[PDB]
Amino acid sequence: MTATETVRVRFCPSPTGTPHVGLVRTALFNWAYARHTGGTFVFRIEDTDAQRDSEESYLALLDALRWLGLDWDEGPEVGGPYGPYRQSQRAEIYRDVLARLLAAGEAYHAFSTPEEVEARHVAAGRNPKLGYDNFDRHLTDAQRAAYLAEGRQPVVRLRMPDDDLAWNDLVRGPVTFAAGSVPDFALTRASGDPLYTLVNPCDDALMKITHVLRGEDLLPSTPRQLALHQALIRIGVAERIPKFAHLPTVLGEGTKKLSKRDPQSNLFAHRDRGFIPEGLLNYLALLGWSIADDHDLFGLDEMVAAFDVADVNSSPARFDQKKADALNAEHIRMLDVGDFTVRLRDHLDTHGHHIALDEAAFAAAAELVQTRIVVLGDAWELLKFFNDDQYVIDPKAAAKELGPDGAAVLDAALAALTSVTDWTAPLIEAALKDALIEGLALKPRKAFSPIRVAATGTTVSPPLFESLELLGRDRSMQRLRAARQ
Ligand SMILES: [Cl-]
Repeated sequence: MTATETVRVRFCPSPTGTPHVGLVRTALFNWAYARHTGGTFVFRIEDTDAQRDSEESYLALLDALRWLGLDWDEGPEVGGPYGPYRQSQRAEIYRDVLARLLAAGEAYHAFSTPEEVEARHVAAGRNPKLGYDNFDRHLTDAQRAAYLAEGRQPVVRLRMPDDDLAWNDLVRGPVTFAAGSVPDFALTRASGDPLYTLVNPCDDALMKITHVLRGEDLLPSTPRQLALHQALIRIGVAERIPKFAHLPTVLGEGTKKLSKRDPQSNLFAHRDRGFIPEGLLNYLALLGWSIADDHDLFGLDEMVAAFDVADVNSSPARFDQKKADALNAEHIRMLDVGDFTVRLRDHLDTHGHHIALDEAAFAAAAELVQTRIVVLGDAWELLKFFNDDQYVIDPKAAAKELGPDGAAVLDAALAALTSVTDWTAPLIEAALKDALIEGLALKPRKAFSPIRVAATGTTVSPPLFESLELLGRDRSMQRLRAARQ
């Protein structure tokens, strides 16, 4: 349908707070569409507010993308032809643009106070809650000269065109704002500082962005942006207006956007719990898109191959922790055991949940639990019984399994285990089955539950015999002996 589009897309977050999963969804959609089409992914930091902005947040945005495996073609660290890529560094570019806009009559200096606007609404019998009145379009040279001579500091406003402001949204379809409905808008504050309304569309133009893919909560900015892009083409600064694609807002439990105050929106809360990049990328891909109607499990290469903005839906995109957890668990199970073992060791070690097993033993234990967890952190509760200072016999398990009958099972197993020549899972198994099954004719649940509770503290544990092997003879014997009291 048919030539591949020529694509330059951006991810343009503000460095305020922690990396919001809606915003990371938007990064991924941009990245996937670039990679699908052989296009360029531009990373721009929109840091024009010193009050809210922080270097901690900047570094965390870089870390978020790198951890997720989403590399950028132009942006911080890497550079590129249209830099610098932090807006805090492009002050001189914005001043030039403003100057050019002002000299073409695309933009003008405006001196009204909000109170003078309100008073003009009242005299004309207009709703005084309405906005800017375009009064300053029509200032005489003398009146303009006269405001400056009084020390008025103007703002720069853009002169809106007279026609409709409309585009065909790649996700939302046709959108139109009527001729005259949008007041001439401020591109600066009275200090001269440029506002989002200048810097965002200006850098999209200057960085030659072809497709703007962003959350649909920003849709209302688009007409103002269209106006500015048009002005920038007239003054020879840009060439083409980008296409726009507005992505479904990521919701929490109701109709409301998932909040930045809500810990579920924090990418790194998921990290800390033990999401892996492959899990979380798969999940975030499902927040407005879908590889197939018959399955939702996929990797990044599969997404790159399949992803087109034409297939983004505008249906409600609700964040569902259960689904995210389920996909993470599938992705965990897809890892090669060596990869998984290294990731799991590092996760536990770096969250002060060291497991008291040597490297090869821990690998063996990791192998045993790869199919039992939804997130890496869950392995602590499953494996901490290897740590003598964490082991505790659950009192309900004890009451049920460590009665006189179970006590009797331990007596037999303990004598069984002394005959085990080498302390390995098969010989442990054989000794205990010889004694408890072949010998005492016990039902397996009856033969083994007391030994599992004794050795692990609980009625559910990793494979019992393997677990006994890794605990070692001395520890296993000690626990079994104590369990009978
Ligand atoms: Cl969102």
